Amino acid sequence: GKRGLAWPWYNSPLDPGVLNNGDGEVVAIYDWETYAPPTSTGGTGGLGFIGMQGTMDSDSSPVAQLATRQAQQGWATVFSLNEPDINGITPAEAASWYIEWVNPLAIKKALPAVTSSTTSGQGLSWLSEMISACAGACYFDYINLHWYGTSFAEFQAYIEQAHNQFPSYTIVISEFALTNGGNQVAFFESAFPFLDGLSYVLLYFPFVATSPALLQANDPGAVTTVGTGSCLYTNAGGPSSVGNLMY
Ligand SMILES: OC[C@H]1O[C@@H](O[C@@H]2[C@@H](O)[C@H](O[C@@H]3[C@@H](O)[C@H](O)O[C@H](CO)[C@H]3O)O[C@H](CO)[C@H]2O)[C@H](O)[C@@H](O)[C@@H]1O
Ligand SMILES: OC[C@H]1O[C@@H](O[C@@H]2[C@@H](O)[C@H](O)O[C@H](CO)[C@H]2O)[C@H](O)[C@@H](O)[C@@H]1O
Ligand SMILES: [Cl-]
Repeated sequence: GKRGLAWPWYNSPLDPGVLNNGDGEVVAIYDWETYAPPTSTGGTGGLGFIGMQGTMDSDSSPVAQLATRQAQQGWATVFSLNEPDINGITPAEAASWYIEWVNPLAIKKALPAVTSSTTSGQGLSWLSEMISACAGACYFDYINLHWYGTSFAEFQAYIEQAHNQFPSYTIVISEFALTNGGNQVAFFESAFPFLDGLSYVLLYFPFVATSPALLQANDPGAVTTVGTGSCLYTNAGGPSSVGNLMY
């Protein structure tokens, strides 16, 4: 029971309960925000919502309301900043903000989702720098990885590399897929049993729990970089070839 729906803001036309068949492989949903998932039903299809303060403060996710939203919605887990390593946030800045605003939530917490960049001061390098800046004063349960690349072998080596750099830590993968042009179905088919087998991986969320039509209209940048082959829904709102693996 490690799988989750990476559920975008534009997903009002779709029903998260489509990818929940009661077998209990799919357990979680997050929407990059602290507001409840926008859905066709207005519910989360029996999945546990994970609030996310994905920027330091926004109109959609006001950090002044993070603690009140958490208490009001009953989250068991919270995610923090989305890809600060490429969004202009220094490790020291992230550590200070995380201690002020995320530390106080007395639930399960993940450090910010970092990219798979190999550039010094991005990706896992940035993450190490933030753990240094934290100076033992950050409270967290999880490190949170994104990965986009061209093969299962590369993905497997990256997760192994993160584990070798952070051997004590538990990992959440809040976004992952191949870049455009690969065989997304074969990748996820290999990745799900690999991740299900790792004791130090708690949750994974394929990019992305939407349809090709919604991804094209609302996130043309993701279509450029990933394509529409990892969408868990068809335009008809049913499970795609990738969605079918989630069950
Ligand atoms: O109508 C659905 C929902 O819309 C919310 O406002 C949204 C923002 O949440 C959205 O924010 C995007 C992030 O979720 C994503 O990670 O990054 C992108 C790109 O930077 C953001 O745009 O932006 C849209 C587009 O303007 C807004 O309409 C409301 O806050 C919410 O109450 C409402 O249910
Ligand atoms: O994220 C690690 C653990 O955080 C816990 O809450 C912390 C409190 O126990 C501690 O006393 O204070 C800090 C600062 O507010 C809290 O973050 C959670 O209760 C645990 O579930 C979590 O594993
Ligand atoms: Cl990563």
